[PDB]
Amino acid sequence: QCPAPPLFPYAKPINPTDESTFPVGTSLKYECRPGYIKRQFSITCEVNSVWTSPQDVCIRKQCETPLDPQNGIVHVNTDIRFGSSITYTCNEGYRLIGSSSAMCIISDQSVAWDAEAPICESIPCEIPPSIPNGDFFSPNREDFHYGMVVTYQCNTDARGKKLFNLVGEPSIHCTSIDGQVGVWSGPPPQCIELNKCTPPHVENAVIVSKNKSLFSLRDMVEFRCQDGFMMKGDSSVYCRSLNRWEPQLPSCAA
Repeated sequence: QCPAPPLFPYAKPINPTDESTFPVGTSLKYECRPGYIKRQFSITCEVNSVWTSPQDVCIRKQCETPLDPQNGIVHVNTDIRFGSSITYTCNEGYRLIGSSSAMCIISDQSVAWDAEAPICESIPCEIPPSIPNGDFFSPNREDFHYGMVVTYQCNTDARGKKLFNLVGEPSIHCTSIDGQVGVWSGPPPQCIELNKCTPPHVENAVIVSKNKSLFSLRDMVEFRCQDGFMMKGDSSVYCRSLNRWEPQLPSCAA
């Protein structure tokens, strides 16, 4: 009263023969297919004319233990057996080279990852910017990677004495915004002559006096707060030594 056995995706019959009718109590010899741990078993035709195979008879074969790449991680979403997949990511300051994923597939008479694990390499940087009248200090002057810091310094005169004022942040570091290209954290500083002041900025104010690309000692700057802003400090300031202003730069508060 049993029909022909089911067509199992995980198993095949050891000795298939031409037939389509089996009485209850009939046992047939089956085998696990490629990608499953080798096992020979029996399927039985039960009293209700339905075929029953033993529970968890065919176990999917395991692929090699994945490792986390150095400076990266391996992500096991299900397991490390036949048909499953793994993905890889690199850590902050590193970029992936190779395959970001692998699948556990049939390889010859066993199973294997259809891709090799990737490399997570340090994000490189271009040489930091050149600045007129100064330079940066580095043990390696032409090799930069994520995290590295460079400090700039102004050139001295022919007698080794201070000749310029270093204006702005003296240090910058190799970073990345996209996790692929290395960028310097900010702009390099400027090396300004000792009798000069760089153009002053006061938020929510305009200069009403003559603007200059660069000011000289005792040059005056007059500021005006924008509409609806209140002034704190004197509106007229003069260029001092060390890129300073006397009185100090004013402020505009809403």
